[PDB]
Amino acid sequence: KEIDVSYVKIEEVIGAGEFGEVCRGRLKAPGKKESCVAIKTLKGGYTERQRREFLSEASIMGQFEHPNIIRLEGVVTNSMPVMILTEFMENGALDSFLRLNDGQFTVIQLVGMLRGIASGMRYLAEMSYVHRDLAARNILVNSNLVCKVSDFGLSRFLEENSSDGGKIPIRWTAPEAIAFRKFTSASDAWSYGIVMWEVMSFGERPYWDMSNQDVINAIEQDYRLPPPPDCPTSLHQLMLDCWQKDRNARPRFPQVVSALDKMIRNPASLKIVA
Ligand SMILES: CS(=O)(=O)c1cccc(Nc2nccc(Nc3c(Cl)ccc4c3OCO4)n2)c1
Ligand SMILES: [Mg+2]
Ligand SMILES: [Mg+2]
Ligand SMILES: [Mg+2]
Repeated sequence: KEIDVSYVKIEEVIGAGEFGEVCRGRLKAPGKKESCVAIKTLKGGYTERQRREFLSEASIMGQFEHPNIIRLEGVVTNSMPVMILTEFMENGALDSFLRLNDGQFTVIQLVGMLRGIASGMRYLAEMSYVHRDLAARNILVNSNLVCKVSDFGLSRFLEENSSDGGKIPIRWTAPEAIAFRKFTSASDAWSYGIVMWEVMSFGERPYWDMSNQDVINAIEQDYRLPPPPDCPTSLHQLMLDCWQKDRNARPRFPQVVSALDKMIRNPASLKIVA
């Protein structure tokens, strides 16, 4: 959806993205009430391939409609700067949000966040969309603490292309996906387990100061991240289920959502901690 630039008012720069700024603004179109939007801008000094790469995130987002997937409002392409407009998520990225609020949300709140993420992924998997970069930094959070999946793009990672998407995010990535570049919804399930750990650790870095190769070797040698402080054992076990070496043994997203919904219904089960 092409958005007339006169409909857009940019209010403040709130972030930086790969190709330029991220801003908060307002969108007002004839016949509709004004709404708050995030705006990614792409200014001069870019190649056409880069412009197409930029806008591809819009194309992809525009293919989806789900309350736990960032909603596209439109694009500005017939003037400068080139812009992508989405719904505005007041609390930004989940990892930084949790770090800011370390220890200040209950287990049930955190499980609700995880459920929202899992429902977003359930939807993507149903649509045969493999995310490939599922990580707490790519989950955005609104004023009601609703979590939505962001970061959409289909570019092969640097390792998949010519000898001579960015690099594979090793700490989030399933071992078969690192080794063979086989990215499936089941490798996304591995990543989801990492996101669970991030959330229950209030945004600690997965594997602390281990090197990428240290992480690769540890996982091959049966190491798995331990339960975060005060983490319910049932959640840690769901993480371990997500981190099965055999991708076919991992829960699919409908099962993940089901598991989390049961926890929510039976919050006594979450009292058991190591
Ligand atoms: C807490 S805060 O108000 O300071 C704040 C900081 C950064 C981002 C957001 N909030 C935020 N809300 C929605 C989207 C985005 N970033 C984003 C993505 Cl991830 C992908 C595509 C597009 C985006 O903006 C438009 O096109 N960000 C809010
Ligand atoms: Mg990505
Ligand atoms: Mg990415
Ligand atoms: Mg801590």
